[PDB]
Amino acid sequence: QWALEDFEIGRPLGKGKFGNVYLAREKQSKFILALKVLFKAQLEKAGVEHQLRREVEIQSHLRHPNILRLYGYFHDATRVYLILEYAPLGTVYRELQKLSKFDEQRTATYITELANALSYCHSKRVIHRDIKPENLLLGSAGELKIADFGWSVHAPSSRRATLCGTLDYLPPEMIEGRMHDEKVDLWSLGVLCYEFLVGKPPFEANTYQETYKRISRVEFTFPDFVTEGARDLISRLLKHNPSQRPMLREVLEHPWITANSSKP
Ligand SMILES: Nc1ncnc2c1ncn2[C@@H]1O[C@H](COP(=O)(O)OP(=O)(O)OP(=O)(O)O)[C@@H](O)[C@H]1O
Ligand SMILES: O=C(O)c1cc(-c2cccc(Br)c2)nc2ccccc12
Ligand SMILES: [Mg+2]
Repeated sequence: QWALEDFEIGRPLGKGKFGNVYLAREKQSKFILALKVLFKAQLEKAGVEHQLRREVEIQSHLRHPNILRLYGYFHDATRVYLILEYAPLGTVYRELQKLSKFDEQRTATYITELANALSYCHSKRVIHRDIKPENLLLGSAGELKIADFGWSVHAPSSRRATLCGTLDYLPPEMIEGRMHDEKVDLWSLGVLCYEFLVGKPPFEANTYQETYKRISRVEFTFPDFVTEGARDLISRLLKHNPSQRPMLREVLEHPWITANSSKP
């Protein structure tokens, strides 16, 4: 249905592991979008051609405002292109670099948006598994938008791919290879909530190795400026036992969320 010759390419919007993402416009309609280009060679070598295929299948069938739209795809002899909705305010990663840390209002708001989009996903039994500030995009109204469904799967699940990124967001059961379900996303939600208020994820280290330890032991400590209500929500999400983590309603109605989150 599509080829490259229908789009005017522009500035690179960003980069991740397998190829750049580019601002682009559809010549006929004048639609602005983001084009995610992946090189086939690299997807063959790293053994992740399936991840990309699911990325496309899961994501195309998802309609919620706090989730990035995939409108389609096409491929060349050497490259795969995904036609994405374009997030003009960039990433939550960049915002965190500018501002160092977020206030409780911004945090509780982002968390709210997150939980909602996760509620939606978990209602179709879909787990994201890669909730990272680099994949949380900001739309024109400043609203959060989950991107990157490369790692997303149908729950429950086991890991059949060597996660070779930072483990900062991953809970114990997923690094330990052990099975897992939608509870994985609630652990990630607490790491984010920590990182937003503190700036840095709560198990950061100069090695993957120590990061593993700290995760499996659940060793985090809060700076003095984190308030009781924030501490309670974070402590409630970062439990080793996935069964003991709350439901997404319990997040949404948590006192600290309701008092700081700015709903529509
Ligand atoms: N729709 C978009 N709007 C603006 N910027 C984007 C958009 N999509 C991606 N980017 C930029 O491109 C970067 C990498 O994109 P993305 O996470 O989709 O690719 P990836 O991590 O390499 O994919 P995957 O983890 O599925 O293999 C993002 O972190 C962001 O900075
Ligand atoms: O050579 C191919 O035909 C090929 C095709 C695709 C492909 C084609 C259409 C949609 C998607 Br998602 C992926 N992915 C690859 C990923 C890795 C290597 C090759 C491929
Ligand atoms: Mg990414």
